[PDB]
Amino acid sequence: KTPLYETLNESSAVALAVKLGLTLTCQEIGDGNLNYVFHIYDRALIIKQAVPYAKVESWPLTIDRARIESSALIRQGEHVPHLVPRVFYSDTEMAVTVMEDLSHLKIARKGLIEGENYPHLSQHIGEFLGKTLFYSSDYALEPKVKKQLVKQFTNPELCDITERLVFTDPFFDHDTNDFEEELRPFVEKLWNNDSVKIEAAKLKKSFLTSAETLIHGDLHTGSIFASEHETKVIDPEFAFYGPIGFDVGQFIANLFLNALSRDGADREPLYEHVNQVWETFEETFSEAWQKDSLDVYANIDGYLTDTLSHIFEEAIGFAGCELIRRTIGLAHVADLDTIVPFDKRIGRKRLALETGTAFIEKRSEFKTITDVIELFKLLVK
Amino acid sequence: PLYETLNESSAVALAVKLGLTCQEIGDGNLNYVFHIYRALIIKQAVPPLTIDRARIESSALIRQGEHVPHLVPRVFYSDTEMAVTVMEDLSHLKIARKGLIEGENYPHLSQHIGEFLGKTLFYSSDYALEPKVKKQLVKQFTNPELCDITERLVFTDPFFDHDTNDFEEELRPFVEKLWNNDSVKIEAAKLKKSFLTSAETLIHGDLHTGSIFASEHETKVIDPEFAFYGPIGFDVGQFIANLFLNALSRDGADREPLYEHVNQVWETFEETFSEAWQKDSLDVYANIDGYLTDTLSHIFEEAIGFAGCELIRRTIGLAHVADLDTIVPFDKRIGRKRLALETGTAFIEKRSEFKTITDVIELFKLLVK
Ligand SMILES: Nc1ncnc2c1ncn2[C@@H]1O[C@H](COP(=O)(O)OP(=O)(O)CP(=O)(O)O)[C@@H](O)[C@H]1O
Ligand SMILES: Nc1ncnc2c1ncn2[C@@H]1O[C@H](COP(=O)(O)OP(=O)(O)CP(=O)(O)O)[C@@H](O)[C@H]1O
Ligand SMILES: [Mg+2]
Ligand SMILES: [Mg+2]
Repeated sequence: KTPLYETLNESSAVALAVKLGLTLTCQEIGDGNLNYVFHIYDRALIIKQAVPYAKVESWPLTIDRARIESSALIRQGEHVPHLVPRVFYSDTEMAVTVMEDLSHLKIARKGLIEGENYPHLSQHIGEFLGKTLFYSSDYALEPKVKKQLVKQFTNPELCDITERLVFTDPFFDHDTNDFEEELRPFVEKLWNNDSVKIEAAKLKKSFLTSAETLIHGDLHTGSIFASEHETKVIDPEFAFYGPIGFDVGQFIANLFLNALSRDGADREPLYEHVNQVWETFEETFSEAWQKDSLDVYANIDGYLTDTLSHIFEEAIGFAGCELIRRTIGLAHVADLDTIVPFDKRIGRKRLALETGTAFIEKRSEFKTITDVIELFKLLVK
Repeated sequence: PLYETLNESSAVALAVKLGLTCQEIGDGNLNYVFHIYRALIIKQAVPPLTIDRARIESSALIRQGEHVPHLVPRVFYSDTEMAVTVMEDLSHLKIARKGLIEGENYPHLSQHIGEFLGKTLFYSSDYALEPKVKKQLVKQFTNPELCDITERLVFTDPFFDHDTNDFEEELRPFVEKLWNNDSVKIEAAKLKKSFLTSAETLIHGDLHTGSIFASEHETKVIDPEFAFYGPIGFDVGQFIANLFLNALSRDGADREPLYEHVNQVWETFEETFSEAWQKDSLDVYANIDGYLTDTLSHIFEEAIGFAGCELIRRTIGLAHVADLDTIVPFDKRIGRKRLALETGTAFIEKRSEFKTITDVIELFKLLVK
C-alpha cells in the first residue's frame, strides 16, 4: 500500500466532510503554523490536520501527535463530554481530527486579558481536572489495563518539548530562552541559585518517571474555550502518562500569570479562580476516589488525604516552573508580553520569576491553596 | 503456531541446530531448564502465566550483560515464539539462599550484588539515557502479568485477610495486629503506588537470594523474568530484606556476616551509582551539589520501605522463604517469624527516619535481640 497522507486545503476539507457523510463554505482559521484548522459551515464542523515539518515554530515534529490528540479527546469525552469538544471522526495516517465547532466561544486567555471574568471557569476546569486525572489512574483502572494505556499514550517528541522548555532551559543559559536585557540581572540570579535548580531537577525527574495518570500536558488558558456559562478544554496533543499534579499546576500558574497582567482589585477574580479550581479539583477527585476506587487501601483513613497533599505539593512546584518558563523561555504568554508601559512589563516579569521560584522552593510548606494565594499577593504587592 | 514444548531430545536437537547428554534440572513447574554437556543451559517457559516472560527474561539478561557481563550468565540465543533462552552453564555454583542456610558466608556476595545494583539501575535510567530512548525501553519491558503477581503478593495480600496468605495459626495474633494497623497500611499503599507508577529504571524485579548463584569468588544474578520499569529502590530493598531473613534463621554471632553484607551492599550500591552518575549522566543538573545526595536519600528511603514489605510478604504470604520455614524447633520458628513481621513493619514506618545503613542494621539488631 501507498502512503495515504495528503495535506488538506479548503476544498479537500469540504470533500472529506462530505465523503464521511457529516452547499458548504470553508475557511482555514488556525492560530499557529503546525496545524490547519478548517471551519466548515452549513450546522458547522471543525477539521484539524497536522502539518509535517517540510510544509510548516517549528520545532521539528512528526504528525503522530494527531493520533495522541484525537485519542485523548475521545477518552476525555467518555468522562466529561460537556467539557471537551465532541469528536466525530479521526484518522492517524491523514493526521486529522473532525470535531465540534466551538466558534461561539472565546479562547480563555484572550477573554481574561480583555477583562472577562468567566465566573464558572474554575468550577468547570476543577471538574475536568478531578475526573480526567482520577479515571485514568491506577486508582480507577486495573493495573494491566492502565499499563496498556501507558504504551498507547507514550509521547516522546512532545514530552521532549516540555522536558526542555518547562523543566530545563529557563534554569540555564540555553539557546531557547527569550527575555529582555532589562531582566538579565534577575535571570542570572535564577541561574546561580543551586537550591532552586535542585528542586526543578526533582520536579523534572517526576515528570520523566511518575506515570500516574493520563494528563493533558499543556493545560494553559490559551488551550480552553470559554463563555460566561460554558468551558471546553482543547488540544490534548501533549497527553501521556505523567504526574497528577502537572495539569493542575500549569492551569493554576496561568491564572496567576493573568493576575500579574492586571492591577489592584481587578486581580481578585483570578485569585478566586485559583482557590476554586483547587477546591473543586480536590472535591471532584475525592468523590471519584470514594465511589470508584478499585484499591483495597482506598478507604483507610488518611490515605486519600496524604495522596492529595502530594498532588498539591507537586502541583505548586509545577506551577512555579510554568511561571518561570512562560516569562523567560521560548514560549511566552500574551498576559505578560502585552503589559504596558515597558518598565511595568519588566517589573511584572521580575515578579513572575520571584513568585515561580518561591513556589518551587516552598511547595512542601503550604498547607492549603489559600496559603499559596496569600504568599503570592504579598510577593506581588 | 511455532511454539513446541521441548524434551531432553529436542533440547539437544535445538543446541545442534543452532551450531553451539541432557538432563532437565528445573527447580519449579513453570519452566524447563535443560543442561547439555563444554556445557549449555536451555531454559524454556511452559504454558496462570503467559510465556511472554521468556522474552522479558532474555532481553533483561542481555541488557544486564552490556554493563555487568561478569555478574550475569552470558546469553547465546533467545527466541520469543519458542519462549527459550540459551545461556551459560553455571552448574559449578550454588544458589546463594541454599549456601547461606548451610552456613556459607560468601565474602564477596555484597560487593558483587552492590556493583550489579549500582550499574544495572543507573544505566537504564533517565540519568544515563536520552528520554526518548528510555521511553521506548519502558514499552519494550512492560510486564503486566508478572507485575500483577508482585503488586498482589508483595504489596497487598499480606496486609489484609486475603486468600493467598499462608501462615501458622500461632502467628495469627501478630498477623491481626498488622491488619489492624492503619498507619502502616497507608505507608504500604504509598510504596505500592510507587511500584505501580514510578518508571525510573529497568529493574530485575525479584532479586532475592534464591535468584543468585554463588561461590566464594563468583556471583551471578539470574532469572530477571519480573523485569520492568519500576522504582530504583526496589531491587535494593528486596535483596537487603533477604539478607535480613537469613540473619533471622541464624543465631548470635553467626548473624554477623549477613549484617556485614547488608552494610556492604548499600555502601557498594551507593558508591557504584555515584561513580556512574559522575561519569555518565546526561543531565545538566547532575553536577549541582546536593542533587545526587538527595537522589540517594530518596532511593535509600524507598529501598528500606520495600525491604519491609519483603520481610512481611515472605513470612505470612503465599511465597515463603526456606530460611524461615526450616527453622527448628516450631516454637522458635514462630518467634523468628513474629520478628520478621515486626522488623518489616518498623522498616516501612520508619523508612524516612534512617540516616545511614548502619541505623537500619542497628535498629534490626535491637529488635531481634
Ligand atoms: N473546535 C474548535 N472550534 C472553533 N474554533 C476552533 C476549534 N479548534 C480550534 N479552533 C480555532 O483554531 C485555533 C487553533 O486551535 P489549536 O489550539 O487546536 O491549534 P494549535 O494546536 O495549532 C495551537 P498550539 O501550537 O499552540 O498548540 C484556536 O485558538 C481557535 O481560534
Ligand atoms: N544458567 C544456569 N546454569 C546452571 N543451572 C541453572 C542455570 N539456570 C538455571 N539453573 C538450574 O535450574 C533451577 C531453576 O532455574 P530458575 O530459577 O532460572 O528457574 P525458574 O524461573 O523456573 C524458577 P521460579 O519459578 O522460582 O522463578 C536453578 O535453581 C538451577 O538449579
Ligand atoms: Mg497544538
Ligand atoms: Mg522464574
